[PDB]
Amino acid sequence: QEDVLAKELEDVNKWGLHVFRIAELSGNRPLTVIMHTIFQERDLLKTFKIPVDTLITYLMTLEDHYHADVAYHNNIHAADVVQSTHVLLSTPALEAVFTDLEILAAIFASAIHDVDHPGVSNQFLINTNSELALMYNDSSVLENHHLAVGFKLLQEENCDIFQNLTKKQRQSLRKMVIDIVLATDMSKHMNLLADLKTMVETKKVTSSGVLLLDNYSDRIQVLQNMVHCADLSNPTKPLQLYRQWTDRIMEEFFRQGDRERERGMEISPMCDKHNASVEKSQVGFIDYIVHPLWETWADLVHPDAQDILDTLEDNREWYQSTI
Amino acid sequence: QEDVLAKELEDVNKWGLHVFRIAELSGNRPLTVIMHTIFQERDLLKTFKIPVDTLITYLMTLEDHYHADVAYHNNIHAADVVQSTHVLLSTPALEAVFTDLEILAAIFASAIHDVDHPGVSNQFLINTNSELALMYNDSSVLENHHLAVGFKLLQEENCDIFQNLTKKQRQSLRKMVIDIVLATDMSKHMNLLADLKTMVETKKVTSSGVLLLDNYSDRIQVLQNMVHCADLSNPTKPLQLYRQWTDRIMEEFFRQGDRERERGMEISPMCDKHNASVEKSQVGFIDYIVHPLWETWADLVHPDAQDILDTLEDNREWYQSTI
Ligand SMILES: CCn1c(=O)c2c(c3ccc(C)nc31)O[C@@](C)(C/C=N/O)C[C@H]2C=C(C)C
Ligand SMILES: CCn1c(=O)c2c(c3ccc(C)nc31)O[C@@](C)(C/C=N/O)C[C@H]2C=C(C)C
Ligand SMILES: [Mg+2]
Ligand SMILES: [Mg+2]
Ligand SMILES: [Zn+2]
Ligand SMILES: [Zn+2]
Repeated sequence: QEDVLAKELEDVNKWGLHVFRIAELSGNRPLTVIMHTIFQERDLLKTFKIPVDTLITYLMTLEDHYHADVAYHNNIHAADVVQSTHVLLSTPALEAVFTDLEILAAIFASAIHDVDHPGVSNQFLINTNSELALMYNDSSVLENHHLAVGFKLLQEENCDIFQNLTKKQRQSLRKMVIDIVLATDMSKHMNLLADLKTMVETKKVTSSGVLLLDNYSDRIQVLQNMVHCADLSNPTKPLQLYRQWTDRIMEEFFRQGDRERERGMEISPMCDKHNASVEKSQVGFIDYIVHPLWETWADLVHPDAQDILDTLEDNREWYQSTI
Repeated sequence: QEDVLAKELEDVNKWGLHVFRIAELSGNRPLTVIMHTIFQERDLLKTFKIPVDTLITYLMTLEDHYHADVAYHNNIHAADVVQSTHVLLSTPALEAVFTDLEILAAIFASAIHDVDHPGVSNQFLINTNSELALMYNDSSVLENHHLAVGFKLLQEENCDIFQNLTKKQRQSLRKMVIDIVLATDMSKHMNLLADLKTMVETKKVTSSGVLLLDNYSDRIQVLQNMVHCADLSNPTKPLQLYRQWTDRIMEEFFRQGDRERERGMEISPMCDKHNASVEKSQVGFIDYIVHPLWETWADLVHPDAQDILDTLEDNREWYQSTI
């Protein structure tokens, strides 16, 4: 009866999980069911003494603060970034290299990293003197808000899934989550990438193949770029998944650019439904953002990202052929 | 008494203005009367078409949101930092350097830079899981809040003192104000001081002897350090002023320390009234913070600030002599 959903969830460790089906089958609860699954799969419930009712309560409360009428930045994208991060943590070239806490931080960060997203960009909120941009002084406006909401919901009744962490564990986790989610701001992508390249060229490895990071500065930079890769992972997924992500982001962009066209603002790139090319935008997005980032990641974890980089370059070739 | 206040306000261009008298003589409105005086002095009402009653209404509303029951971080501190910034802007070595808009930004930023300060530090708000730390993700918690409140109050009835700036002017002013107030976070002090050192070491000057500032980065960095110097200027003031500031910061610190000892927290440095040394903390404050900063600033504007640095060194010696 649920074995449909339970059998899809069987793919939780595979790139290209059937996240849109899992959303439909779970009762529009992909974030809740996928997080629940991923915690079991790595046994985080018993490693950190999380009451299961408390996990589900938090997850469902969290998922509820993702906007169902926002086409891209909703609970499905959160579920997909969670699950993506989860695979990238299990890559050979990085195994047993992060704590149970650093693992908990990256996955919790992925889950909350877009919560309460209103469907419009940081630049839109800035230009419209929004209450959000006023609160956060125009700097990483959305990303600060996702964090603040993600942490605030822990205080709702029976939602504190970190109640049995030590207090310095809670402090360490809190800081890592903030560093990670703030890194999802696209205005930080360029410097985040140069730092990733830097680490790649001066990289160090073991005999079995596993990577050598000695200080927090470098390890959080990897977890940052990791969740950042998961956030920009849509063009690396199988094409039938990627295409649905393209429909959704463009719906959201167009729904934004309409509001910029009433208000009389410059319509943002790719948001003018009357002049944009959906396909050319994907090729540029791949050429200039996704492929530079994922090529560098693939080096860092070489061999491990080749099947992912493979799919990305196929998907790029296909989108180009539609032009 | 209005006569007497008006006489005291003739000293607005002088270091060591008696701000505490002006607080009494103005009916606890030092920030309003000093800001009004300064705007008249620099002719800012005409330059930016600021209606006088709009200015007064904003200043009065902003002053209200400083806590009258907080011994140091109140409207008197705000007026002192405004006035200190006003004098520092008038230094010969900077004549004709900054536009009217940059002058406006620095004075406005000084005015709002501590608004709604609750009398406890950033670390205290972080460690006690405050609503403020939660909103701002433990990063420049107060300084972000001071900015949010200061800009927010412009939208109250008849409070938008910037209503006649161009759009470009408001956008540029807003960014500068944020850059300046975020620089008052003491966690930024070392890097800001290191930058000011470098600038002094590589300093360039026009044929006029005035400091040469090519680009936003150098311009905003000087304005950042200027307001930061004014923020840390109490030990450079005549001793009867300095000593009352010491009484006020130590009272405010001790009360935070009481809250800390109550909660079973470690007491912050200088906040333990059973074990604090008021005199040694002022010597350590000067030696490790205020003199390294003011010595570098004096070098930047040499010789303009020699008398101010002499005073700091005399006051340092005086506090030292009391040990
Ligand atoms: C249409 C192309 N495109 C994007 O332009 C962006 C995508 C994105 C995600 C998926 C797809 C299919 N397409 C995307 O994502 C960003 C908004 C980041 C998303 N965060 O949730 C980053 C954004 C990129 C910028 C503003 C340079
Ligand atoms: C007791 C010595 N002392 C300080 O320690 C500090 C003062 C300060 C201001 C005046 C006097 C007399 N004394 C001060 O100011 C800061 C809190 C900044 C003030 N912002 O309003 C910075 C703070 C310094 C830190 C946390 C290293
Ligand atoms: Mg985001
Ligand atoms: Mg301050
Ligand atoms: Zn995202
Ligand atoms: Zn201050």
